Amino acid sequence: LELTQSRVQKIWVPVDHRPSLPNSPTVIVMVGLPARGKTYISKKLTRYLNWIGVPTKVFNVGEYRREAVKQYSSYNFFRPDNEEAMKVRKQCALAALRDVKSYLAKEGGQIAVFDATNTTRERRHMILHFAKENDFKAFFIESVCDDPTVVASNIMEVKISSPDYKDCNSAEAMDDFMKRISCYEASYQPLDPDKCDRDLSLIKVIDVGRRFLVNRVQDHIQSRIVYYLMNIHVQPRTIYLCRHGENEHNLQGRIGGDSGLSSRGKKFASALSKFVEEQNLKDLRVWTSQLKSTIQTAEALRLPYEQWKALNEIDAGVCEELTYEEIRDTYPEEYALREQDKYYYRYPTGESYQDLVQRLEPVIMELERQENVLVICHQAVLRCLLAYFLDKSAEEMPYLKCPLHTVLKLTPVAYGCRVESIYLNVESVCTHRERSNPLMRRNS
Amino acid sequence: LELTQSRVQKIWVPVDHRPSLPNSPTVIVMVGLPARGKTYISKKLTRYLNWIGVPTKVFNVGEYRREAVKQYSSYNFFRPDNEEAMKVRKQCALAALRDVKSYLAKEGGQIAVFDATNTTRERRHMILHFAKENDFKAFFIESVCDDPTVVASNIMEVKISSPDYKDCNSAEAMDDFMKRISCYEASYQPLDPDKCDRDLSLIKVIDVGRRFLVNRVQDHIQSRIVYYLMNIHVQPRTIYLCRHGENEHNLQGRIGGDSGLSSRGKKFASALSKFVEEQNLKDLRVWTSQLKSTIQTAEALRLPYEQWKALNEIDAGVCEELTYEEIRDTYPEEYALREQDKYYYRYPTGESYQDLVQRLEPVIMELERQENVLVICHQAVLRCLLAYFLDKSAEEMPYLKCPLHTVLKLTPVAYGCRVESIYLNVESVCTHRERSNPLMRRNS
Ligand SMILES: Nc1ncnc2c1ncn2[C@@H]1O[C@H](COP(=O)(O)OP(=O)(O)O)[C@@H](O)[C@H]1O
Ligand SMILES: Nc1ncnc2c1ncn2[C@@H]1O[C@H](COP(=O)(O)OP(=O)(O)O)[C@@H](O)[C@H]1O
Ligand SMILES: *SC[C@H](NC(=O)CC[C@H](N)C(=O)O)C(=O)NCC(=O)O
Ligand SMILES: *SC[C@H](NC(=O)CC[C@H](N)C(=O)O)C(=O)NCC(=O)O
Ligand SMILES: O=P(O)(O)OC[C@H]1O[C@](O)(CO)[C@@H](O)[C@@H]1O
Ligand SMILES: O=P(O)(O)OC[C@H]1O[C@](O)(CO)[C@@H](O)[C@@H]1O
Repeated sequence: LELTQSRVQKIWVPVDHRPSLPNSPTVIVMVGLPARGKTYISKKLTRYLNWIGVPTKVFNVGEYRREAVKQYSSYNFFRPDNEEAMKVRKQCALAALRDVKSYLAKEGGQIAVFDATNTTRERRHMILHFAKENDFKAFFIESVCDDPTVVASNIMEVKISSPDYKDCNSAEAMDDFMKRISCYEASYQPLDPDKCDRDLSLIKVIDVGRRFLVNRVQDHIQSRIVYYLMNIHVQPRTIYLCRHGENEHNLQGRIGGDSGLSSRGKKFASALSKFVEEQNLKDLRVWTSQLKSTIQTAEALRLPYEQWKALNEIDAGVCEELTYEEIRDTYPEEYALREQDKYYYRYPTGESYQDLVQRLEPVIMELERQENVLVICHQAVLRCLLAYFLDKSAEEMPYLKCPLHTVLKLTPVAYGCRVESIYLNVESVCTHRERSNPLMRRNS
Repeated sequence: LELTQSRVQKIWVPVDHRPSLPNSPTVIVMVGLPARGKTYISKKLTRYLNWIGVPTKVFNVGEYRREAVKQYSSYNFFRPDNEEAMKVRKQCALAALRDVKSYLAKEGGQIAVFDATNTTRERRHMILHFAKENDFKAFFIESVCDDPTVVASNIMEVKISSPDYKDCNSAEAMDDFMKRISCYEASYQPLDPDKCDRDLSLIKVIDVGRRFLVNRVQDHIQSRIVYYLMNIHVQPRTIYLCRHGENEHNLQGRIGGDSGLSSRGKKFASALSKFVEEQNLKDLRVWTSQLKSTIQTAEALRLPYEQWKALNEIDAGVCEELTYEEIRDTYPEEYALREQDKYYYRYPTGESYQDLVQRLEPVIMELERQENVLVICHQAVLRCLLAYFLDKSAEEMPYLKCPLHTVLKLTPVAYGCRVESIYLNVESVCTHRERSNPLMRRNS
């Protein structure tokens, strides 16, 4: 009824004249033998939830273990008859759960990913008890895969080169790790939604996503997690990101708008076409925004492309078509507010980087399902997408560097994405702007 | 490179100077005993896919059967020893599949929902053969539920009042239908993803959504279907929709903008508050847009609410803040184009109803997961949402009637939504505008 508009995020809020006074968090429990992609799922899911704004953190019991033990000697550390190490392993689990408690009850976290094997009913029972007693929801993710080819390949890809094997050649690293896995085999009790685990909320991922069993999804975040797990795959592939060729507003320093390519932006577009041909890709999808400059760039390729409105550049609202010099002059306060809080700032009647993230989510979801893809887009859009793939925070996203006429080439390696930059050697202007009391204290 | 902007949808396209020259469709196969919600899933999924723009149609073999037989006498028609009727039933299935073929190969349909029991391997095999031979993808949805309470309740809710029982009282309708179900029991072969159905793409829905088994999702549309099935529920509930109280742009005939409530819009807001209290709901969620007028309306309720940017009113781009009389005067061609194709039309630098649908999809998905919800929104937004619940086409959506100060109350009944209108007796202006050669032929 009486409301004021917040100056940064442009949100209407009730005017509070007295500010002097005055949906449980969730633990995701990983389950499975070693080298089943538990840690891979932990990190990727966490990169997703963070980028869409649900604060999430991975608690990797193995890293608590390395912290406490220092150098790994061999699989003998994991024998079920190793009384002292079984004890230390338990201690690492319980220290991880203490931090889980602190994260969720004290540091404003919403999702805690408890990444360990959790292969016995007894250990899962204790985790349930800890969640109940603290009022957290529990959701279980079990990865099941007995294909020896996938296990072998997982070991080569992430295990022989982990810190546990700093000292090792490949063949013996592999040999140690195989025996380490067989340590857990005799006591492993897979999740059983028919009998014993009927009242648990869970997903079983089977044969790398070929099949899934889902029991009792409870809420908003749980059903998204399941949809996300069902749409990612481990096939190797490549993602290319770039901006439209230089346009005429770029030549004028003007933001937003819908102008066409300059003669350089056009020369870039032919360079992009030769570059793509030289990559020699089997099938390649091409995506653009609905703005003219990205579409003119894609036409030079002579490949089919799809236009997405969700890839249009951030909307500057009343500042569209203006230069930054015009904005500082006409809207000095809006100018200063954007520089102090560039992620959360919304242009009047336009958008923030925060809004851009929400709108790009379906683009990200579909990119997960594709193989080879080239995305021709815009400066602020490209920073968002890059923040997702490279795991950058919200505070750094609006400052990521993404110059004109340069392709960022992303390849899946280990637990994330390697980025490689290829500048296509066509000049263009620079659109990157770096991050930028006296009277308001006494002795005025 | 050389492109033109389409006048209605504002899409850049290559200029074609010679227009004189020049991802398989999918059959969804329903599977299950009678009264397992197959038809319910068929219709609801189809209402969803159509509203998000994937042309879909239900082929209900039972309706082919009623067409061909005329009056139903009893469950004896469904006996496996009824040689002549087994023949006619088969004929209805094959006539349905012919129409499926015509819909998908000839009428531009993309998804065909084949709604029948399909309870034997032999019948499913023939459907596979028909899909293969025509190059369609096949995806199976099996509903499994042996809770006698749910079956009984499903029969009371949709079967005793179906056309098959026009002639009948409740007890005997129920009795006939129970025996009809037991006709199919002996030969029923549930989908078996372990052995026989390992290479099929399928979802098994178990105990009304308590549990799911998912085998080999293949593509974009299949993974959305699964996510949609996992998020709807049959618990009874109520959805309320209305607009912000009247605002000052409403008093001026002006479109878009961010103005506050008039004194009437405020009187409506207290009326809404008393109305909500009189409904006596257990928990009620309240959603608004981020525009001031909806938020001022929600404050009068003194209940917690959530603001969604996706509920903001359609964006009129360069025409924001203008009256319709100013738009006709300054942009006569844009005015005329919008009147001739109101769904697909996009305001320059703004949106169409088509864009509004894409942006509201997450709102619809989340409404599916809720129980009691009140959505305070805007004229064009409210028509979109109402088109989804009431199954209206794209061509009618922009003309649906949704006056100020009136709540639309939606309740789940049978296979859809009943709508009830409650006007809260506060005057307001009217914002509804109805749908509106000579020189371009010779004898000029
Ligand atoms: N669902 C899955 N099943 C089996 N392997 C997977 C799965 N998802 C990812 N991977 C592979 O798992 C490997 C990483 O294993 P890691 O996450 O370190 O396993 P863990 O934590 O279970 O010991 C990567 O090679 C990745 O490709
Ligand atoms: N997954 C499900 N399992 C069981 N019943 C359901 C399911 N989904 C909806 N229903 C109920 O099914 C009833 C409608 O049955 P109907 O679709 O006519 O069944 P069928 O087509 O299998 O004969 C409705 O009462 C609805 O609430
Ligand atoms: S199902 C709960 C568990 N009980 C059993 O394992 C009995 C055998 C299985 N239930 C079965 O065959 O059905 C349980 O709590 N086990 C404790 C453990 O640590 O193994
Ligand atoms: S699995 C393919 C089917 N063969 C069988 O049913 C053999 C028995 C089961 N496979 C089993 O117990 O594993 C099949 O095609 N059956 C044809 C039918 O119409 O029943
Ligand atoms: O967030 P920033 O750095 O202002 O960059 C986004 C701007 O960059 C541009 O893409 C090019 O200058 C403008 O169209 C857009 O407003
Ligand atoms: O699609 P239509 O009928 O022009 O209605 C949408 C318009 O209605 C209003 O909500 C109220 O007039 C405007 O804010 C908006 O532009």
